[PDB]
Amino acid sequence: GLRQAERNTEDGMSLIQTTEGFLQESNDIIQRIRTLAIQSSNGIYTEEDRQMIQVEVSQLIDEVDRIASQAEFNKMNLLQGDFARGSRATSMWFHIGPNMHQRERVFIATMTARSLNLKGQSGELLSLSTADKSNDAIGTLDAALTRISKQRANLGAYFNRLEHAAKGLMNAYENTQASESRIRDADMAEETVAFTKNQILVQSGTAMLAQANVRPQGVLSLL
Amino acid sequence: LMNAYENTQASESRIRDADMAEETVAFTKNQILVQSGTAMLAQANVRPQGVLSLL
Repeated sequence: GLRQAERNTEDGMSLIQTTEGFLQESNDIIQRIRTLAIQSSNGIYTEEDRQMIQVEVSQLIDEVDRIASQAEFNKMNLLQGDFARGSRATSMWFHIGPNMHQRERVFIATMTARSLNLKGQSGELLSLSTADKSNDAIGTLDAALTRISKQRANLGAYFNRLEHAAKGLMNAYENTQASESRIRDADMAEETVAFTKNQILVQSGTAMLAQANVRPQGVLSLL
Repeated sequence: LMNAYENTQASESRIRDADMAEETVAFTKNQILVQSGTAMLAQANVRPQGVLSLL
């Protein structure tokens, strides 16, 4: 059971690594969008400049959407939040114990542009086409960055507790194997001397039988 | 994608790859086991010749 649990923990932490890898470039692109928007705050750029920068801005958000829709670890999507707080479709479980009841839950939130507030229900992305709306976009990206920080902190705690559990499982594995050796294993160092004692006694007894079997011929001399 | 590739091989490494120490120890244990078992069987084969001493 512990041998099962250790590899289950390993695959879970691999999943966690996949999630944080998917999170890193999203954080990078959000920071890039923030820098571009802050540059757009300058008043020396006319409206067509803001529109043409918004072209690649919209490209960046749709690329983030592509990342979210294409996230995959074990042929299962993760960034769409199938296992959020209010997840109704299904639930994650990490069987990290030798018994069926030892089951641990791990949750992941929705990482879509709607959840990142980059777009509304209609799907239209952040306008940013004017300096007045440029300041408004700052709060949205700050909220997105805070949400990403919360997600990375959650995954950090996840993998830290997971690796501590895996180390504990490995130690319990080795100690339990040592106990099994103490109980069931027969260190042949005593069995060899018992062997030799018995395998000397056997031929001593056979020799005694051999000398005993010659006794009856004595009466024949009386005849 | 390249970061995902790196993480994906990192994940794969713990399914099929081998960490040589924890099976070379098992192989050494099995080798000493087979040597001991062969020796014990060989010395066990000579048991019944003692019966012919009665004959």
